[PDB]
Amino acid sequence: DDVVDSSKSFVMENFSSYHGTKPGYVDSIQKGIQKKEFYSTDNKYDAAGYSVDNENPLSGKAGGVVKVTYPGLTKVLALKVDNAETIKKELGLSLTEPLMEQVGTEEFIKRFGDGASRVVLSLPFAEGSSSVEYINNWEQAKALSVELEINFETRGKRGQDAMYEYMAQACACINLDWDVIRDKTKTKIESLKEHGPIKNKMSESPNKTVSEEKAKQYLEEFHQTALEHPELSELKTVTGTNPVFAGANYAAWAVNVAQVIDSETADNLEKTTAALSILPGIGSVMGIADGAVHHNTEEIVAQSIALSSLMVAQAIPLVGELVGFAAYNFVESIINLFQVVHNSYNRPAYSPGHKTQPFLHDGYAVSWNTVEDSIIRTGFQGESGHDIKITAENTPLPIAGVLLPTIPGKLDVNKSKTHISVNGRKIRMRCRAIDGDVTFCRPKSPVYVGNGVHANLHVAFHRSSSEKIHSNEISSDSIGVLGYQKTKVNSKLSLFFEIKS
Amino acid sequence: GADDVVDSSKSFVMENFSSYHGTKPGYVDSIQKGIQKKEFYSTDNKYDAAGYSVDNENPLSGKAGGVVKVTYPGLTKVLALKVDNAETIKKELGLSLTEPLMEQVGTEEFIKRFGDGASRVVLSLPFAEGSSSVEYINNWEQAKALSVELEINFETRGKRGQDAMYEYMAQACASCINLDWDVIRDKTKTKIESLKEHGPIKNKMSESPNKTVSEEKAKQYLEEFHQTALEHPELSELKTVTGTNPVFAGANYAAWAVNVAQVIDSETADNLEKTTAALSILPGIGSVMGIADGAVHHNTEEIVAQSIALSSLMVAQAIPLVGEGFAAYNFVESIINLFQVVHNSYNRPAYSPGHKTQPFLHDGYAVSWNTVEDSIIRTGFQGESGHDIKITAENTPLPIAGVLLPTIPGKLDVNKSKTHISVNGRKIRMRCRAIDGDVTFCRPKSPVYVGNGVHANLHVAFHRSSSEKIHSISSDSIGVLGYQKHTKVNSKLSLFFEIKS
Ligand SMILES: NC(=O)c1cccnc1
Ligand SMILES: NC(=O)c1cccnc1
Repeated sequence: DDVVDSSKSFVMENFSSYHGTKPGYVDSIQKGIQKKEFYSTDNKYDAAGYSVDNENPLSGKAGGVVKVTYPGLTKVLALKVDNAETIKKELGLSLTEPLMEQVGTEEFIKRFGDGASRVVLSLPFAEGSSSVEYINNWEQAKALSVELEINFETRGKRGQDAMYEYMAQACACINLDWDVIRDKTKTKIESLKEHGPIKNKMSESPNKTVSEEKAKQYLEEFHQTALEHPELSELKTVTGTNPVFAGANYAAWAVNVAQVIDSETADNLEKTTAALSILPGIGSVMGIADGAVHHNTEEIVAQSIALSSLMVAQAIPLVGELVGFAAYNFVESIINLFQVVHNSYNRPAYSPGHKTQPFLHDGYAVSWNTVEDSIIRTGFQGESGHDIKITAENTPLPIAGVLLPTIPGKLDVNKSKTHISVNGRKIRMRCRAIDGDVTFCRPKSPVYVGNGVHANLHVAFHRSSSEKIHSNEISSDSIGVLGYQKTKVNSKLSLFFEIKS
Repeated sequence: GADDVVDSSKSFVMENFSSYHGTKPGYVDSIQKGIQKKEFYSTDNKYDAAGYSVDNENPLSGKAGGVVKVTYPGLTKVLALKVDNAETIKKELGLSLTEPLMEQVGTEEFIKRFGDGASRVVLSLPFAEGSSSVEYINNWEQAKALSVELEINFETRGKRGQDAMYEYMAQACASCINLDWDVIRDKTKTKIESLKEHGPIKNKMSESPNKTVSEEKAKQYLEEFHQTALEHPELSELKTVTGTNPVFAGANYAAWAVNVAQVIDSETADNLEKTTAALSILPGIGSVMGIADGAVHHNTEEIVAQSIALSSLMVAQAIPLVGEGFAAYNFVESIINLFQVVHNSYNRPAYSPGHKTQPFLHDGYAVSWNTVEDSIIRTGFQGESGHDIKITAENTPLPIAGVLLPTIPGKLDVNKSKTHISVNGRKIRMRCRAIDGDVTFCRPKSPVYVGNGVHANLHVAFHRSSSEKIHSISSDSIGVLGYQKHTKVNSKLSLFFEIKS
């Protein structure tokens, strides 16, 4: 009875999976799997993320990854739910005994093993992940042979560099040499601290608790002065245009750090990371904005970190409780946060306006209602409807209309089924072709969205031809929802679609 | 088959089945003599029908016809459909895939197969997303048997603009914005006349460049004009209610005023429909309407007339300073219509941010229950449930510090091992501890950041050791904590749930 996905289940000889292991168990675990649940994964880089010292999960040492292999035949049973009660129930299992202890018995292995020596349960690893998680019964797991994939400690590297440089292999991609960056950062911090112009600005410092608005002003001056050093010249150029990367934001960052780091915290890397990790504005130092990692060479990353460090040094006497943190634990900790965020951007992910990820802009939030909505099926005659959610954060903002791609016969707008519903008020639309690759639909009643007022734009397409829409044929890959008017232009809210079938 | 397109449970046979039809001006008398002609449309909701009665040539601001009640004699079958797709429906219902659906629906054959003894079949579809109304689709031939009665003629009410239509709709909600627009019109004109004579005001006017000037200089003048203007006795109340909320400050009135002058040329000024089109796509209207944070604050006839009277005066002053009479004529007429539109939205039942799948938008974050079912915590059974919350942010990396989960002794506990947060697919386990007041605090074991292109799925797992139904918890919300910002607090992102079963 179906809590079990047949199509993703199978039997396999020498079935292997991966298990991330904490420091102090790497050698130990190779001697065999001892305790039901023992977890493994088909993805060794995801395995790696489980290797960090449990006493210091944010910043601790990473242990390693092992490959575990069942000799003989192994049944991998893929499940559609992770609800043990449903599972115990739709498989005629005993609803009293645990699930995993049951999958280890011969009775269960007989009925679901298909001839295999044990069953291993399979689940989706995580939302937004295509990896797989295996749940193994402890008894059956004593059969596994264990082999070393990598020990991060034998690597001899600082912080969690070995773990992150490993994961970064998944994408062959931000693949930085953190050893190079560490040394360059150290060098630049030292060089900065000697510079005549900078030592001077420093002496212009009130060197005592001042108001936040004042410390910021000084730090903006320090930043401007420091950014003229030859060692930060590349950084001067790359931070030159984007508002996120401006001195004011470095200043706000330094001030913020100074405010939260006490002595107890300063003196411990785990506690320092915990405290830094919850601050806003880190994107300014990382050079991360608009969905891209701009600071993506060792040289530029090290410059930004050096600058930030000198600035945290300045802000401490100004707003800090600290009577060297800036050059020690602050550097070590921020390096960790760079690596966490870089790893995120390295992972396959849907961009705003793709699938059901919201597109967030000018106060609006819009999204395809479901994944299927974001798909425009082709190669048949007939209708399809596509729902887009629209709201705004606070005050009422208008929706002027919507730009829809068109192809004669293959994709026309159905003028009478296309509409926009505002808190249930159905508002028909007036659509007129422009380009002939684009139709513009305006609502026949004013549309506003805001806190408490949401809309569902329902796009209806009609296909007179059975011919498939081809690769180089669609003028755009997005639908353009137009917000308020602001040369006069409209706030542009994009939902990206895919042509399938 | 048929079960795959017809909703058996929501279908019925009814005697003297009635529905409503919105009729355009000029047809309110002619329609009462019978329904004649691809489909005839009606609805179970007479206020929704009202929305369809506006002059097609002037959709935005034209005259409203009326509403009629149409009744079939004897027995009628209402056939509720699960899909609105003609092809799917003709197929699964084994119809002629070549003829129009509604043509076939009106034949003897079809009526015998699906009418259950009724004299005809009417099709039923959800009226719209976010609405609980129903849309009826009627065959033209069969529609001939309909007797037609007047429900309301909006023209006999002989009121100005669309007042009669909107005042009728507001009856849906007996809370409810139910304004007398006749009084607002009278009060408005009366105050525009009073303000325009005032010594201090008339003065302030002659102090104006009365010529094309930059935007920053017109804004300054209008802000000044605003403050002077606000001290008039007749705008006394307005003075108090716009005192504290920054949305309502003079700066925003001037921004609005300047916006209106910039976009209204002579052609537009001379036409109400064109004026409403131009006005409807401007940002900032919440400043005039007094609408913010999910509430309509300007909800008395007096206070609305004051706000409108002020904006008009201000647009009048902005026109010589940044533009190309209209200020007291069409601008008033048009903005009145827009108030009525947004008011009607707020009167309509809708989900507030963070309820069901409506997103909660705050401090750069967007969070939402992933599906409706996630937002429900089922009760009255022992065992597990899981709850998915989408989390992202608009631009730079912003942290998620943790989550606050409501609990109940032995009725609802947090399953610590299943609860986790996945960041672009990286599954991050959580450290959860019960704190004071029946709340469990769970913080991630690796730092979490979200931003453009980085999203998370927070997966909350509850466990119930008792089968005792949960009776009327401390909170009705889950508190996702953002970045840390008197005292140190975290950004609060609330997801609201319902207890059912
Ligand atoms: N220790 C692990 O590698 C692991 C894999 C999957 C789920 N949980 C833990
Ligand atoms: N004119 C109408 O009342 C109407 C009802 C439902 C749908 N479309 C039009």
